[PDB]
Order: sequence, then C-alpha cells, then structure tokens
Amino acid sequence: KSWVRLKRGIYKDDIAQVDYVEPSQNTISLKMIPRIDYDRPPQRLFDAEKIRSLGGDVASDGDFLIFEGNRYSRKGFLFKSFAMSAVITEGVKPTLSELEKF
RNA sequence: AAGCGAAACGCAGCAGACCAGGC
DNA sequence: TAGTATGAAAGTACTTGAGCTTGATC
DNA sequence: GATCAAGCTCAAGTACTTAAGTCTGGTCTATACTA
Ligand SMILES: [Mg+2]
Repeated sequence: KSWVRLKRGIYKDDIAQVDYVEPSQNTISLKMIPRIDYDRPPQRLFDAEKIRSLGGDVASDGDFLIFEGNRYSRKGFLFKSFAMSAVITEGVKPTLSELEKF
C-alpha cells in the first residue's frame, strides 16, 4: 500500500497508490487520478456518467469502467496495472493532500 | 391676473533580432 | 504516441622578458 | 680588481572598453528525443 509515480505517458510525475501487488513481479495495480478530457490535462475525479454520456470507447460495469485504450477505473479513480520498472517505489513521500486524495 | 363638469445592473503585455526609411 | 527533452579599430593601462647599477662577495 | 644576483628600466605583448540624437514602418522567431 505504498505510493509510486509513473515514468511515461501523460501520468508522468503523478502520485499513484499501490492497490494490489502481483506476485509475478511484472505489473502492479495502481490507483491514479485520471488526467483526461473524457474524449471531449489537469488531475480531476473520474466521471463515469460523463464518459458514458460522451460515449466513444467506453464499457460500463457499474462502478467499474473501461475506456480509451483499456484504461480501467474501479469506483471514481483509475485502477490499472503498470510495469514494475515504469514506476518508482522509493523516495515518493506523498503529502497530506495526496493522502486525502487517496 | 387667472379659473370649470355651473429591483437590480470602461483590461491586459511577449520580447528580442534584422531590414528599409525619416530630419 | 504522446510526451518530455536535446579583408577596411584604436586607444590606454598592465604584465612580461631583456639589459644594466650597486651591492655582497672574493 | 673581478664576479653574480637583485632589481630597476625599457620595448614587446595582452585585456578591455568605446564608437550622434530621436522617430516610423516592415518581417521573423526550434525540434530532437525515444520513450
Ligand atoms: Mg529638416
């Protein structure tokens, strides 16, 4: 239940909460705040209803949702697997605002 | 002197080059 | 992909090596 | 009587600045990386 930051992609230098750690040592499940415009980027809370209304590449499974290139989001935050080497697990130290967000 | 129906409402800048021209 | 990252200037003032006076020595 | 050394004087460099006044108009201005 540590915190990491992605290296590539738009989520670069963004705090992510390690939700589940896969024993395979290949990818780890991470909770991010989506930096998306909803197919219409500052961090903002996920709007499943908004993305459903906008349509496009979207799959609705209640609280779970898949959109825009297999991007997964459980509840209102992206819940996606990311490579072990694509994130930094040492020297993150999130602030109180980050703790409140996650 | 006269006399009629007696609520709420005046923006904003790059900057820095280089050229031509003016007395 | 999607985004971060890589040939027609001249002047003075100051420092340097060469030559030379007076010294301390011989 | 002579010498070499210290150090003062001179002509050869180097380091550094400065180069009229104001005004108008016009164009033009990064993309490599490497994931
Ligand atoms: Mg004139």
